[PDB]
Amino acid sequence: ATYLIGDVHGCYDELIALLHKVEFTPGKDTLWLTGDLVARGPGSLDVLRYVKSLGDSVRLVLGNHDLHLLAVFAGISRNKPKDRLTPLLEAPDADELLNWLRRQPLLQIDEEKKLVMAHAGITPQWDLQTAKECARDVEAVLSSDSYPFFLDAMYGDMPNNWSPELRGLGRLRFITNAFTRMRFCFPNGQLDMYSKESPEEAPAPLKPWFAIPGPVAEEYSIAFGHWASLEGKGTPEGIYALDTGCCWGGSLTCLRWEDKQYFVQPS
Amino acid sequence: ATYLIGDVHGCYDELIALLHKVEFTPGKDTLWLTGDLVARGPGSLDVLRYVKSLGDSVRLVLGNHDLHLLAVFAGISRNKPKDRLTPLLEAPDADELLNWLRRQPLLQIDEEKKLVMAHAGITPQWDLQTAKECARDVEAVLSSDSYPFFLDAMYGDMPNNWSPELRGLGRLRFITNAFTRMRFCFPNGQLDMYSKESPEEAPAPLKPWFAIPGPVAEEYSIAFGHWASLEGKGTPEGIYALDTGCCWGGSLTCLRWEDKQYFVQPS
Ligand SMILES: [Mn+2]
Ligand SMILES: [Mn+2]
Ligand SMILES: [Mn+2]
Ligand SMILES: [Mn+2]
Repeated sequence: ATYLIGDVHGCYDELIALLHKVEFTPGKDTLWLTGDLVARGPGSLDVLRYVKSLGDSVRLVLGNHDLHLLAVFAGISRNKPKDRLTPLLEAPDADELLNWLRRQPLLQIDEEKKLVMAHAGITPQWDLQTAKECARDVEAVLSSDSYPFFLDAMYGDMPNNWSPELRGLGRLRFITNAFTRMRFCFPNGQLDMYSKESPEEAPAPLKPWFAIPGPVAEEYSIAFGHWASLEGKGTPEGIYALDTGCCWGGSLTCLRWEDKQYFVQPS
Repeated sequence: ATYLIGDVHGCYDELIALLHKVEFTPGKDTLWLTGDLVARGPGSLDVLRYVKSLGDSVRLVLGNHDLHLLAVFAGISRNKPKDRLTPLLEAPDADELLNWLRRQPLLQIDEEKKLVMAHAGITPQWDLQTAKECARDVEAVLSSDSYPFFLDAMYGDMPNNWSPELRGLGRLRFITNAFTRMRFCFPNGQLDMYSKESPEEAPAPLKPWFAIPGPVAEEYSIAFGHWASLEGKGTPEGIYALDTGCCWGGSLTCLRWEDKQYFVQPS
């Protein structure tokens, strides 16, 4: 009755296959999506269409490729035709779908399941309180008339440490990086924005973020998925890596929460 | 014989393998290298040591990563763990190596072979004479005691039109970007610093620099290799894309000039 899927990437067929396999019913059931919905992969259009028709029985979280799509939709970036976003960008429907997308959250918290989902996870460097305020802030900009201006501003790499003093372009850059593109941390809670590899191929000082004990990880389960490289692997208890790289010829993974049962759809 | 090899990203093994395969002999042969000796692969240190030892038998042009390396060495830019430069930087002969690196050219001309090498190529906006001057001008800076000020200055993505009017900070950045970061242009030889994907799967007006008729290409053969996603293919007669992305899953490519024969070393 509660399912958390992981990076769909325009894999509409696979999504609906999994959803049918568990007999998902919008009435009784609820879907958490890790949210790299629209990438490398054919039916990005159908995914967005479907997901949006779920309404309240979907709890989405925005990811790097979702943000990128919005960037191209608003002319901040160029479409890379190999993303296969064109069908969706092309039409009748685009404004409807994309205005909806931008209004979607970056954080999802369920107090009773003691569960937290973000796309990349939660930096050791911040507590839930901070994570909550940072999600609200970026969400506010994304939901605004001036969203194209954020998207453009969001693009940097070079505040690496959270540091409550932080403000302006630096502050939002960091938060966007923490939520939507985080994998490796330096031994302290820093951010590496360049290596995308299985934990034990990573160069010298880089540990995976979840391997650095943090305040949220000691009261809450974390679910996430954008780190395809690690294949939902050597994560400690309470940490669920749902991105098993469906679009890369890997697989789409569903987890039934209440009984912690895994279901798997190949490509 | 004359050999020309593309980006040797710290892939020493492959380089020696490929050089044995042609029985490269520093006595009677000469090696042209494309730049980016030092990026992602495991053995930048050995790559640097070897090529330096070739003296006049080697014929180098600096790439973006060699400059970045320089920048890290001078404490101008932060070191990226992914680059794997530590063994090089920590080496007892680090100073000798890098101080030699600074000294290397950005442009190589041979009149008898009618051949011209630069890391990314030659702007359609440059005639040979200008390309010569700009190369000389940056080399003099790199060569000098005050080179870390330059390395700090190269940073912008733009002035992106050449103009003899250009002076100071703006002049050095353009020419640096033209030699070492160029890929796409506008119908009038203007530099795009943002699309790093292949010509076939790209945005509109932007045509690969070499697609646009220029004074040098009309009179000279051009060898380069920065454009890795170019995958070596789709070039006009007279232009030679040697970067096949060795540190990636790609391969190291060697061209003998007398012969226009290719020898390829997988990674
Ligand atoms: Mn992602
Ligand atoms: Mn993804
Ligand atoms: Mn390179
Ligand atoms: Mn390069």
